Amino acid sequence: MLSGLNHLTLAVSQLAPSVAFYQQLLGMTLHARWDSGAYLSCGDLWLCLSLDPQRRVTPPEESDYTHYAFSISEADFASFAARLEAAGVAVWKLNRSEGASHYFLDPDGHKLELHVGSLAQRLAACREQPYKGMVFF
Amino acid sequence: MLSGLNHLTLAVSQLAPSVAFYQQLLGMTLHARWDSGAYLSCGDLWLCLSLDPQRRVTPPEESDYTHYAFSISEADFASFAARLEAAGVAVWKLNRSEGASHYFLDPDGHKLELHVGSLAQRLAACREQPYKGMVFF
Ligand SMILES: CCNC(=O)CSc1nnc(C(C)C)o1
Ligand SMILES: [Mn+2]
Ligand SMILES: [Mn+2]
Repeated sequence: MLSGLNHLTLAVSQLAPSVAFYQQLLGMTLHARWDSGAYLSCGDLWLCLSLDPQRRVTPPEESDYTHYAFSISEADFASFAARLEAAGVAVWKLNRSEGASHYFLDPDGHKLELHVGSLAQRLAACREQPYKGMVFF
Repeated sequence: MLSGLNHLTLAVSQLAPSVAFYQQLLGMTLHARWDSGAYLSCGDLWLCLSLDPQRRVTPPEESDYTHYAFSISEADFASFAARLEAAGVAVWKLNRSEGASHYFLDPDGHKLELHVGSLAQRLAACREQPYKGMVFF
């Protein structure tokens, strides 16, 4: 039986700028780094950054919709998003199709998101404003 | 302040086989489905499958090391790996690290892993046998 996400591993092209992005800019906790990677946590999430010569800096129009959303409180959401904007962090999406979200890119173009709300809250919102053809189980 | 992973969204080329893989083969709970996606849970993980015509069925040699690991107990690991093997699910890597790991591909080539063990367990092993250049914080 699978019980959740054990870890998220992101391939990165340049380790130090990626560590700085996740630790300094996003505020995650850095636990260890080595010549080819780093381990961070964000709450319960174990994030691994893995130096990969295959990773390319990818513009958002070249990648699919696969993305990683991080939880933030309603009280903190807007000022965190505005700080990322003021820091020049690139974006990839503007239309809020899944609630209160801010869509931004990491240095390699990994698609990230700040989101306010749980799955239960999103299901409740969708009952009122459902996506086309939506069925609830 | 970011408090954890809010959700993981995977772009999928065909919704029905992806729902079958995550719900039926991998045992995740299907909460909702609409014409262009689905919401599932796996423990605390909120997973979204998003139908995306830009998703390519991608051979593992053509994607980088970015991957998504799910937690499973040691006791359940071998029978779950055998289930994936019976279903013909391809493996993209052999395990050479601490903690059991099974590295397998989803229908679109998303790189997945079953892993036994926490960040704390990994850090303890690393303290005893540090990787090249390893620093702790
Ligand atoms: C399947 C259950 N997992 C999730 O809903 C992850 S997002 C999530 N979980 N708690 C929260 C807070 C905003 C209350 O947000
Ligand atoms: Mn999202
Ligand atoms: Mn892994």
